[PDB]
Amino acid sequence: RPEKWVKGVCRYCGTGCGVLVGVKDGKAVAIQGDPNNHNAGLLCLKGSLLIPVLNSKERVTQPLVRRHKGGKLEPVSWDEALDLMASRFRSSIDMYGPNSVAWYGSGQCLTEESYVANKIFKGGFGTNNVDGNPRLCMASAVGGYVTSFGKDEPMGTYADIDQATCFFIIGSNTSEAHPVLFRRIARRKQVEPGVKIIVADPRRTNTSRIADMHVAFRPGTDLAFMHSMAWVIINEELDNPRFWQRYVNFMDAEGKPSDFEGYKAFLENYRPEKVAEICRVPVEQIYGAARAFAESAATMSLWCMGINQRVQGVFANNLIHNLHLITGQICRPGATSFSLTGQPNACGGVRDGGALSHLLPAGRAIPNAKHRAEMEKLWGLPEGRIAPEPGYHTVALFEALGRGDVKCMIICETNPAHTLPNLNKVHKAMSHPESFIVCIEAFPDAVTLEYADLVLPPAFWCERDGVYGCGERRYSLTEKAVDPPGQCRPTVNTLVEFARRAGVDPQLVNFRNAEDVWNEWRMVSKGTTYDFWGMTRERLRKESGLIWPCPSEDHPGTSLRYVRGQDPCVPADHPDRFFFYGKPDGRAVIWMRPAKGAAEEPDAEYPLYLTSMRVIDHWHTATMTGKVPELQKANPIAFVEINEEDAARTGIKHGDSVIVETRRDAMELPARVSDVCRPGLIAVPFFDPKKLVNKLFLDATDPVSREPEYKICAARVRKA
Ligand SMILES: Nc1nc2c(c(=O)[nH]1)N[C@H]1C(S)=C(S)[C@@H](COP(=O)(O)OP(=O)(O)OC[C@H]3O[C@@H](n4cnc5c(=O)[nH]c(N)nc54)[C@H](O)[C@@H]3O)O[C@H]1N2
Ligand SMILES: Nc1nc2c(c(=O)[nH]1)N[C@H]1C(S)=C(S)[C@@H](COP(=O)(O)OP(=O)(O)OC[C@H]3O[C@@H](n4cnc5c(=O)[nH]c(N)nc54)[C@H](O)[C@@H]3O)O[C@H]1N2
Ligand code: SF4
Ligand SMILES: O=N[O-]
Ligand SMILES: [Mo]
Repeated sequence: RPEKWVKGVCRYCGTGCGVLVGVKDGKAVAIQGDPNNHNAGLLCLKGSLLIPVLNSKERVTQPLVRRHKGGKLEPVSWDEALDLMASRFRSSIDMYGPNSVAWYGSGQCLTEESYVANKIFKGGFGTNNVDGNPRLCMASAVGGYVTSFGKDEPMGTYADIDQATCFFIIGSNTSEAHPVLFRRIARRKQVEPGVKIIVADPRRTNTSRIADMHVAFRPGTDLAFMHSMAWVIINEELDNPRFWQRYVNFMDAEGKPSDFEGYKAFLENYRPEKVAEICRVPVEQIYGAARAFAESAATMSLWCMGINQRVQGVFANNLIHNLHLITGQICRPGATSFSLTGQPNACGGVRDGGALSHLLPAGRAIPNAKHRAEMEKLWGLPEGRIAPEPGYHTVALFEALGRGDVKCMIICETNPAHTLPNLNKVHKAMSHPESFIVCIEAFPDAVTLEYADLVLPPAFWCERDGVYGCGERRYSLTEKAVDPPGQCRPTVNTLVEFARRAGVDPQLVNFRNAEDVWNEWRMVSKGTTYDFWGMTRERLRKESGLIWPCPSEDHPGTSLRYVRGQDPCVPADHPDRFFFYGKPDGRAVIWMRPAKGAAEEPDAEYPLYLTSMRVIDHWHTATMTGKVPELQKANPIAFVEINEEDAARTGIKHGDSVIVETRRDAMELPARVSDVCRPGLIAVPFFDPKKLVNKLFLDATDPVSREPEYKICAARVRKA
């Protein structure tokens, strides 16, 4: 049937599988995996069933206004809408200044979209109030990498999976969250059965079903566990002194310079027999974890939300790196510290392009006077135009919306009224009578649209062109396969017309399409350690993604960052084979972080840990996966997971209707009793819009990354 195959990227997870979308007569009819991308032709079922979502008629295809708060959404023209948008933002600014205005974006936006909004607000309007949902996700992985290595992003690649002989998979349901990457790990263990897999997770998930050891520790005690692993490694003389002596520095519990002995002495508080009681695991689990890690030829750590969605999130990341730094399981094939990114483009679009409140493009920081000036030069701005202090991070943002400090917001390609924590607070805030909320949303069933005053019809996925950078440093292009339905426009063009109508200088948004913003972004990255100037449209069009740094058109891309002769940011004549160039002395850092717990720990009143999690069939709020009937049959509705032992003595049977209750709300859900949750933990999924679980969660944040702790709060269960 297809007359034509069009190269692109899977719309869903940060595995970043390349696709070929097959079209006939301007209509998509088939999809398959791109044989030349890292995924080597393969897709998971969500991926293979993207054509029904592309072809869905349940779309926002014309602009919409709500004339009054609580009113009905009515058709409006593009010009009226665009004029309503420009004048509201413009004059909010005229009245209250730049900071009364905000951008809430997404790691699902095209890099070019995020790049342009980041420039309108930070260079156009003079506010740093630009954030987005990677704050809710990767913020802790950004703090971990920066503090340990001085730069963001992994130093290795997905190819490293094919060469690890040990996998330490922690706070990660890879099976369900990163399905085609879970298959590469499983394929590795199968080509080489001597490969060891440690899954460190309070829940017993399908990821543990390929594991040699499933460590089901008490929620919040993984920092103690990983300090204990370090103790075992140094105790049994399994460290790499040649490496940590030449390439590592040590910072004690009070954050002061230290040394190996200082490290040894701090770790003495983390003896296996002590920590086993704390973690609630058998003591031999620490020794065997530690041993598999240090003793193996090449060890890869992989982690996701169980580590990051924590108030001790950045410290938890530093602890995985402490493990690689102490053993030298880094900077060589198969051995690496590898944070899993969840979204298709948290990495390229918003992390790398600094579309967060405290950051500037391509490794730059807003408090750094020199960076500001060097962005002002590159964007052709007045001096002092970029504000010196960071805008609102996401929790602070929506607190300000409620206070009325932020009066205008664009919410783009995210669903904050379903996915922000402590939703009774958030809903309150989003219903401020004097807020003007603009939503750019493809799907009319997004629960956020209920708060929207203006709704814009956006071109969806491969209805336009753009770049996604996935978790591997690979930036891949999606070309346009089909026309947008109705009056849907690409968000890049929408953002330029808005900017212009709002008096933004025409030089600032001098883009006719995404290719032009790409060429400008290529320049903003040139000479930095993200340098991807060689990644021209022409070769993104032909290659199946390039991996950065990629500094010239004859550069292949970079696999091993910080390795001499591999990474172009390491000078060929550098005295040393590694160079952790994000730190002033080229050494990476071990941090001796105090192990603590959740912001809301269980107690007599609320004796249970409660967690939230991914299920395989659904993507977040289900506005997309919910349109594929195949993906409903297994998981149509929300449920609560309960431990067998816990349920056996609370008198709860399987499929009993139970009430889950925290300090913030109470919710009725069908119970699902099994060994999946360790004794003392319950778990809810967050896809069902009729069961808004983030009503139950606290929104306490990590004080460095400002990532919320969606992963732990205290709860109790009673039969309904
Ligand atoms: N099917 C599907 N896949 C997706 C997504 C989706 O919506 N659907 N979304 C994507 C995105 S944006 C993301 S962020 C990723 C997330 O992917 P994952 O992080 O792998 O998915 P979660 O179930 O949130 O994983 C959290 C895991 O952490 C565990 N956990 C709970 N408490 C603790 C703790 O104290 N310590 C540790 N170590 N672990 C703990 C939970 O048991 C759970 O298995 O998935 C991506 N892929
Ligand atoms: N309790 C709990 N809450 C969580 C998490 C958790 O683990 N537990 N995870 C957090 C994490 S890690 C993440 S990443 C967030 C994700 O949370 P969200 O980003 O809020 O969830 P999505 O469903 O990805 O939202 C994407 C929205 O974009 C719309 N959309 C799709 N295509 C287009 C397009 O082309 N243009 C536009 N303009 N819009 C489009 C979709 O219909 C959808 O409403 O949720 C967070 N919330
Ligand atoms: S693993 Fe992720 S990127 Fe790959 S096909 Fe499945 S949902 Fe898409
Ligand atoms: O798949 N979100 O629960
Ligand atoms: Mo995420």
